[PDB]
Amino acid sequence: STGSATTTPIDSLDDAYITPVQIGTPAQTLNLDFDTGSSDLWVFSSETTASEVDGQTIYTPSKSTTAKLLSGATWSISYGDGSSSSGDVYTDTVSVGGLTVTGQAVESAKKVSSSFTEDSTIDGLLGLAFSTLNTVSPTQQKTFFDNAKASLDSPVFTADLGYHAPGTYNFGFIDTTAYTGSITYTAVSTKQGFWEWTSTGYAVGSGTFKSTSIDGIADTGTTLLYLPATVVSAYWAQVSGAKSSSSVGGYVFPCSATLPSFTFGVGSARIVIPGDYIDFGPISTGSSSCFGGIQSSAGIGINIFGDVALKAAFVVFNGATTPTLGFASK
Repeated sequence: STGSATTTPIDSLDDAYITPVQIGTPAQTLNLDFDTGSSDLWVFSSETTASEVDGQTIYTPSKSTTAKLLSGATWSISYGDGSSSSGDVYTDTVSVGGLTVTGQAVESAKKVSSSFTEDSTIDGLLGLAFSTLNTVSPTQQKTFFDNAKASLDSPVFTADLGYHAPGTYNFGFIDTTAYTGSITYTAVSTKQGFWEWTSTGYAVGSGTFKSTSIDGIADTGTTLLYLPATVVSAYWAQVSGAKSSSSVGGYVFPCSATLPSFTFGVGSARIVIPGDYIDFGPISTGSSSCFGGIQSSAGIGINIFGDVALKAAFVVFNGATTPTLGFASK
């Protein structure tokens, strides 16, 4: 089997991407944030505290003939941005782009933090990291990908995120028309439960490539590119007037600037992030200070190849017995 679904930016900045997901019978379609950095499929629901729902579409398990309470199971998750959610668990039928999993754990939110309430466009998350990170207790549950894997034509999914435009998540096949040149594959460590890999270096603009190992995670659920302070300083040093602002929470730059590109290495291959992808706009409405899309990972504890980086590539998440990651230009 295979599946193919379009993923759409939630706003003009590409702050996140939503993908429609069918849950239950008859189908209830929710727009979920596909997150390769976590491993829970959770939704706003009829059980979510009413004051914490503000415009989201909810899953109502009592209206699904295939929903079953997973007795005794609870979940609770906290994300790198400080947001969180928790609740109980149903199993139900879940389909993405024509690919159907029966008995998928659908984690129903009883509580969500303010960041989730305040974002009307995201109805929940669909985790695509390794199932070892799944938070369901006392019996850990499998991700949608893990459940689908054996049935897929090939045990892979691909992320093709757009810049200010829709893109695609495919399951079970590699669309050879979706990228240019060749896909370069690179080793993955699953020891922390992430799609963790080592970039071979970077360049800023038309500058020379610096060969240096940068361990990090491919994370579709993180907006920005978080890299070591040395790397980030070298980037922003090429933008007149750019500075790290403790008050704003990162590097800012004059909105009048033209940003240089940023290149990262995948083996001997190179992925080029155009400068415009690094512009996240005014820090506040009407400001001439703009927020940068490359930020320091110092104090996160890990480097994160988030959407800023991934949307410059066609990315293969290869879930073979020994997982790997592939990157192509597009």
